[PDB]
Amino acid sequence: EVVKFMDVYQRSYCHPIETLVDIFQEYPDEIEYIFKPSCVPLMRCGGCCNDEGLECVPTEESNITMQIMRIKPHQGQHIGEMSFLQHNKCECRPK
Amino acid sequence: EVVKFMDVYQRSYCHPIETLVDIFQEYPDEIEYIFKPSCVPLMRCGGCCNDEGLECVPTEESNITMQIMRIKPHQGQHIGEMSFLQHNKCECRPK
Ligand SMILES: *[C@@H]1O[C@H](CO[C@@H]2O[C@@H](C)[C@@H](O)[C@@H](O)[C@@H]2O)[C@@H](O[C@@H]2O[C@H](CO)[C@@H](O[C@@H]3O[C@H](CO[C@H]4O[C@H](CO)[C@@H](O)[C@H](O)[C@@H]4O)[C@@H](O)[C@H](O[C@H]4O[C@H](CO)[C@@H](O)[C@H](O)[C@@H]4O)[C@@H]3O)[C@H](O)[C@H]2NC(C)=O)[C@H](O)[C@H]1NC(C)=O
Ligand SMILES: *[C@@H]1O[C@H](CO[C@@H]2O[C@@H](C)[C@@H](O)[C@@H](O)[C@@H]2O)[C@@H](O[C@@H]2O[C@H](CO)[C@@H](O[C@@H]3O[C@H](CO[C@H]4O[C@H](CO)[C@@H](O)[C@H](O)[C@@H]4O)[C@@H](O)[C@H](O[C@H]4O[C@H](CO)[C@@H](O)[C@H](O)[C@@H]4O)[C@@H]3O)[C@H](O)[C@H]2NC(C)=O)[C@H](O)[C@H]1NC(C)=O
Repeated sequence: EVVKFMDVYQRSYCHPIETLVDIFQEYPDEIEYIFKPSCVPLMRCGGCCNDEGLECVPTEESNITMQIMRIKPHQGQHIGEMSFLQHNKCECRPK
Repeated sequence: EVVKFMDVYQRSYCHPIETLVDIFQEYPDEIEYIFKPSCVPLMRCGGCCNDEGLECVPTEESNITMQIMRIKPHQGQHIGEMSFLQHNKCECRPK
């Protein structure tokens, strides 16, 4: 029934969380294509540091490549590869 | 190396995602205690519907109870149980 404190505390603490990002936020200069899916799951830092002096920030990043469908209205659809930034490691660091 | 389209498409599609929420957003009337952890992991609907006419919304919800530390500055700390709303099922429904 009840989630124990140690489990809550660990699961909430700053780390990379699977985060759903709109592709246009990552590719805001795209003006020719619609994408499917319109969002992608990326690991990005989040959670809490329990210290107003610290913020959760990435300390290691990398790209992940995904197949995404690009649609040109009434002209066709194609699968292409697009890379997105992910966070591999996060830490609570002084603001 | 490359995440295949079917995998991207399924993982991004509307469903409950573990989401880190500040406890004061859920308990905005709290004026006496600091909480540790300051945020909690809750399943909440998110992701995409790939249709401008649809939005991802919860269709079934429940509470989850977690042990959270409440701190009264310089007067002590105690573990208490606090419930949070989670989303069990999500669907893409007409806006
Ligand atoms: C993740 O992958 C990125 C490449 O991804 C591919 O290409 C993109 C466009 C998509 O198609 C994707 O689907 C592909 O898989 C890769 O990007 C590289 O990022 C670095 C920065 O981290 C860029 O170097 C810096 O460029 C800027 C200027 O940026 C503009 O101009 C360049 C052309 O020169 C373009 O290529 C850019 O995209 C922008 O249009 C410079 O200002 C900067 O110099 C300054 O910063 C460095 C420190 O980083 C200092 O040492 C310098 O002295 C300056 O202070 C860099 O030169 C690089 O251009 C970019 N490449 C490409 C092809 O876009 C990224 O690195 C990958 N990340 C990881 C973690 O692997
Ligand atoms: C999840 O758990 C909730 C209870 O959680 C516990 O209590 C809270 C405060 C924390 O301490 C937590 O850690 C505990 O574990 C449970 O909450 C219940 O929610 C329902 C609504 O879903 C409430 O009923 C509605 O009340 C409102 C008025 O709300 C205020 O007044 C009441 C006092 O009457 C308080 O109890 C509230 O908290 C607010 O201060 C009414 O307007 C409403 O009537 C209208 O809506 C219904 C349809 O829902 C119609 O049929 C009516 O005719 C009206 O149109 C309801 O009466 C209930 O008060 C609240 N209980 C408590 C103890 O707060 C929640 O239901 C749980 N969720 C699930 C999915 O299980």
